Amino acid sequence: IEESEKWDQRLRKKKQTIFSDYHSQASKDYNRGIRDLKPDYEKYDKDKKEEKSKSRSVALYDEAERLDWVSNKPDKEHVERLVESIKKQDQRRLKNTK
RNA sequence: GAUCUUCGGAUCACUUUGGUCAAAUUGAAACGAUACAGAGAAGAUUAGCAUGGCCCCUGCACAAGGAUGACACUGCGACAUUGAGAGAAAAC
Ligand SMILES: [K+]
Ligand SMILES: [Mg+2]
Ligand SMILES: [Mg+2]
Repeated sequence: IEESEKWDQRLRKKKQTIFSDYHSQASKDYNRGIRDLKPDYEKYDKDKKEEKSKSRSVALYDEAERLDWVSNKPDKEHVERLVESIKKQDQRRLKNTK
């Protein structure tokens, strides 16, 4: 059944994936791009577990009056994958248009 | 110096310099000519009025003229891709 349920997910989206307006196109493009995302590397879990042991005050997930979220400077790999993803999307657009 | 005053002094008047810049090749403009093309509307000849502004010229002009003054008048991708097949690859 599990294989059929996987096919049920396929057919449900296949009839749901088959231009109307910009408002709906926004969400469709966004989650289509999300489908190509590969999250959850070794950075996030270490960040969650390490400074929480010495969390004297405020939480790492607290954002009511946090200040360090202004100065989040990412690493090389993340911005590299960003440029590569945007380049791939541009390639897809230019191969689709003509 | 003039006036008094009494030979102590008092009156009267009191600070310039119009500077596109020191006697003209090298800090007031704008070009002649020769050589090239060489006069708007989808055949041909040709009326014009406009639109745009780091383009102006003549004019006292918010008239009007200067070739309808001249130049300009186009053109592209917030396209989602799936619709499918095939050989591969890694995968139903
Ligand atoms: K004419
Ligand atoms: Mg005129
Ligand atoms: Mg004109």
